[PDB]
Amino acid sequence: PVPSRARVYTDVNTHRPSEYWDYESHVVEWGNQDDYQLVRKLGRGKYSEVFEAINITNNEKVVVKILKPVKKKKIKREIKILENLRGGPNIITLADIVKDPVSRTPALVFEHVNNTDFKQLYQTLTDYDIRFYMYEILKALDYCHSMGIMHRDVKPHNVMIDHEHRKLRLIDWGLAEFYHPGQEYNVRVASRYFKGPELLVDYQMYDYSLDMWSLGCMLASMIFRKEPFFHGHDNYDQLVRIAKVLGTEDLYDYIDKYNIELDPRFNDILGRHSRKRWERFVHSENQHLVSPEALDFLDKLLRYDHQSRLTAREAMEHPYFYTV
Amino acid sequence: PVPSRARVYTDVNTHRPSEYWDYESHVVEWGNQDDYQLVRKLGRGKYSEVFEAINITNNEKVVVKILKPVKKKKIKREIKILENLRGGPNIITLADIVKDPVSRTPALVFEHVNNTDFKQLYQTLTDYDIRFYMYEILKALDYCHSMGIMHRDVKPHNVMIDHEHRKLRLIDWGLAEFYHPGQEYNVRVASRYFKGPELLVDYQMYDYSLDMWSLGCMLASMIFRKEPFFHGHDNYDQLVRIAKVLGTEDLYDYIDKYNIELDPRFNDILGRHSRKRWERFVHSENQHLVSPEALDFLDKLLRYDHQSRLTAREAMEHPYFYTV
Ligand SMILES: O=P(O)(O)O[C@H]1[C@H](OP(=O)(O)O)[C@@H](OP(=O)(O)O)[C@H](OP(=O)(O)O)[C@@H](OP(=O)(O)O)[C@H]1OP(=O)(O)O
Ligand SMILES: Nc1ncnc2c1ncn2[C@@H]1O[C@H](COP(=O)(O)OP(=O)(O)O)[C@@H](O)[C@H]1O
Ligand SMILES: Nc1ncnc2c1ncn2[C@@H]1O[C@H](COP(=O)(O)OP(=O)(O)O)[C@@H](O)[C@H]1O
Ligand SMILES: COc1ccccc1-c1ccc(CN)cc1Cl
Ligand SMILES: [Cl-]
Ligand SMILES: [Mg+2]
Ligand SMILES: [Mg+2]
Repeated sequence: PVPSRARVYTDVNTHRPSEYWDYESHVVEWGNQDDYQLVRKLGRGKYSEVFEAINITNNEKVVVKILKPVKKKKIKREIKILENLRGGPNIITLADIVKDPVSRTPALVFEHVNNTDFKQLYQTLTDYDIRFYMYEILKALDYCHSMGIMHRDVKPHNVMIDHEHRKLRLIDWGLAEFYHPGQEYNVRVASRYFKGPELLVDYQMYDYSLDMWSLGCMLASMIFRKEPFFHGHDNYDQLVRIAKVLGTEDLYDYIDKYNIELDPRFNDILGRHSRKRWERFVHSENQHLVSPEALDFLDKLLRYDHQSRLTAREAMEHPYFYTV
Repeated sequence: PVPSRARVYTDVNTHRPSEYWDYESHVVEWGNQDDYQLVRKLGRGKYSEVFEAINITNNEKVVVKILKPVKKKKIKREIKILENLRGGPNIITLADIVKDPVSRTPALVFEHVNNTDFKQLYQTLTDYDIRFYMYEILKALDYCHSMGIMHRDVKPHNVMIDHEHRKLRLIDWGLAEFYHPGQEYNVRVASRYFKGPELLVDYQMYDYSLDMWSLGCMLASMIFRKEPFFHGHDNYDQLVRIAKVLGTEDLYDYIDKYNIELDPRFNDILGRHSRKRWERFVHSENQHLVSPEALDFLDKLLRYDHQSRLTAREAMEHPYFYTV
């Protein structure tokens, strides 16, 4: 397969010392969980149990993500990445790294966010709200991309929104990774609906643009009121669901441009599909959220070719955000 | 001790939401320092290392103040105040807040000022130049005072003057504080020469008028060519240097009025002093910078009683500024 490199922030990690990007050598200092009293369960997940808590030393509400001890390299990478991004625009703030004395279970302590419900926002968000919140996510992505980090799990559940205070935080940095140009990464990242074509065709030399695909999936689901936009039932089907909108002609041009090898499992399910016009997804239910600007912006995000996709910084200059 | 409050802008912070002055809760968004390339060192305070720099995204000269990580509350207060005052007349403009990815060191980014040398100005400034620059500082003071902020470190080193373009900027807002009427403040603020009598007698319920005393010290050093005007060798000796000029009779009256208690360490050193006439400091070396209006203005700034001092707004109305 043909090699590939990011169009932006290509060498930001190469021009930094080992200590910045080397998470496996970085020393983590685990505090005492006794400084925090647990209140209520909030969420759950891929090897985690989130709780609301109070820091008993200053009476502040915090969130305690109690990690299910899986690969130690993974915990170290999340801690290193959160530590490197701490302070960044719309990035969840890691406040402490603690261990419960008895259980010895690793736990991460974050700033508390009053998360408005996915279904509650999906019903109340105006055309202005979409542009505003999309822009806020772009601040977070351009920032972590400038810091040489690919989030690799962009989706609505990993975006905490407090609509009342108009606050947005990009959370769940457990799959995030340092970008090193020419590196081959595991393609078993991101949630199925948000997986870029590069992960589905098993093209390992992917970059920050992966997150731009995932962001495109989110925008399409909001403006068209169709969640998820690309509804795959499995990883193989996921590509088919992409091809049914972007067409099979550009999919082959993409695989050919990078000399990728398809899985014999695909020919029997892929088929032949025409490219669809973005306006065909417009209906009475969503037309108040749709605009020519929105369709042009989406079309520039949802591209098979990961190099042809708008960068977070280019995305910030798009006419769709002029009203913000 | 008797309570006291400012004569102007007394309740400006009380009539504003918590967001405005609660710097400890305010969320700071740290950008990427990679947008800036460092050129050279400029200054080196007790709290920071100041560097000239280039913004590599637009080829603009900026100043990057690399904060030595001391109390986090202090950094937050400085940021919040700079953010609140951003745009004000003759106030240094905070352009960015960034952190170097590797060092994770907090740094503040300001507009660049071509600072003319303290000793170079002291030798070239005419009677007119003094009146002009004195007025520009007053604009900055009246502004931050109207915004409920006390600079608390007014002195020539924290005033940047670009004489060529006649530009003045009040910098170094790291000791600045929100004024809340009736609050007791730490008296270990300002530089020794510029400390108002209230700090020396350990009177904690001080206001904006502290900034007017410091300004008076600056004026006296310029018009009389004697830097510093009140040359204390320590914080106790500092009150003695003032009393040798203002006299010990008014000193005691001031102490009695607010019921302040003197430190047994002043007994042996204070002594008895007559009030000196301001014309006693006129000599051949400085007589071209002195005038009756200059002496009247100074006399109205250099008063023991912090409530009897001109406010920045009253000072602008003074006959000393009619030629400007
Ligand atoms: O005598 P001090 O109370 O200490 O303070 C200063 C200082 O004195 P020192 O540095 O010798 O301690 C000046 O000295 P420099 O810093 O310039 O070297 C000195 O000036 P000269 O060296 O010119 O004598 C000046 O005295 P003056 O301005 O009256 O000549 C004097 O100031 P005070 O009289 O205000 O204390
Ligand atoms: N800072 C936070 N504020 C509020 N809720 C949070 C926060 N972090 C996590 N949660 C809740 O926990 C859930 C899982 O958190 P996340 O970090 O995504 O863990 P996982 O990796 O298990 O998904 C989120 O969907 C959210 O409901
Ligand atoms: N905007 C600026 N333009 C030019 N020089 C500056 C500027 N800001 C700071 N400096 C230089 O840096 C020095 C120290 O800056 P300052 O804000 O006073 O820091 P500190 O509180 O650590 O003393 C100043 O005395 C001045 O020489
Ligand atoms: C005693 O100083 C002053 C008195 C009156 C007016 C201006 C100044 C002044 C302010 C800042 C700088 C720059 N370091 C230089 C000077 Cl001369
Ligand atoms: Cl200077
Ligand atoms: Mg400064
Ligand atoms: Mg300074």
